[PDB]
Amino acid sequence: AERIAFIPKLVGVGFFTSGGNGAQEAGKALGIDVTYDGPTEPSVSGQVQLVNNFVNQGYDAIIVSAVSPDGLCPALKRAMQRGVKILTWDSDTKPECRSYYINQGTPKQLGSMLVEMAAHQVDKEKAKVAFFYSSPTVTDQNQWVKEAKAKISQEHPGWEIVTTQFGYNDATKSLQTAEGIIKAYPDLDAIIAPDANALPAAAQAAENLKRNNLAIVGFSTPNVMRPYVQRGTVKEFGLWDVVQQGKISVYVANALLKNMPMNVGDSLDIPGIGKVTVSPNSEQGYHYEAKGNGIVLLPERVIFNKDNIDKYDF
Repeated sequence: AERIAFIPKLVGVGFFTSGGNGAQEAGKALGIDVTYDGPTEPSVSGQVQLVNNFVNQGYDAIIVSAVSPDGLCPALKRAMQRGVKILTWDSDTKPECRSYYINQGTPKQLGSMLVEMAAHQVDKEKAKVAFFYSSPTVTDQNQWVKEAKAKISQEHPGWEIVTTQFGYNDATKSLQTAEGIIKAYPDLDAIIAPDANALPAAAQAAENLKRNNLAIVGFSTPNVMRPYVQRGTVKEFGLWDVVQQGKISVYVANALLKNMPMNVGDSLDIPGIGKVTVSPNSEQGYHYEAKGNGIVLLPERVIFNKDNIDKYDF
């Protein structure tokens, strides 16, 4: 009867495949056919054509992880203007281009995870720390880093951030930068890397240089990190349950399809997950006041270590 599209930044990558799995199973449980499709490469045009096609075929809702905050807006507004329910997950668009953003966590939440992981490992009052991520321009990562650095200055005043460098979402560049950091700061206490490429790069660099006991924390995926965790190079790192994220998105979309829109403050109880609530867009750095528009945060994120890392496959 009703159809939903779940679009990732690209297919063929665990994180997105699993998000799609959570979405599709949620659809089956709700009696709504969910189509999973994305471009072979992360690009605006690759996602836009898919959005336009789903709208043209008469899909009832589209859930997407935006490659660009503005790039999909024209297509998404057209969709909403035609009656299609639009939601975002993982990466959000400008608030006016969707109804709800199924968000893994606010900048303060994610920034806190980074510092809490580092503090768990660091054993010196005057610890030397290095930040290592994508770029000084990437919006989301910089929001997390701004929050992390603030938390460090406020709660761990003895620490010193000795350097902040970037890997530019490039495996080769990331490894090179990581080794440079490790070679230049032999007494470094920790590397905080809130980037999927930067984290594995830092661990690989430590192993390449035979550097021991360096605290290496950040954000990345289970399958990529497992080898480093098994060797002891990385004790902990964070992210979230992408399967549950996909699942939640379909449940929120279902609420809209069932004419039970939720305004900031309203809640929805999802089986196996619990209750989710709509919170203000302002918490993400971009205020936007409108009915049936807001953010739905995951009840929790995940800290992976040797004990629970095998429970996830992406």
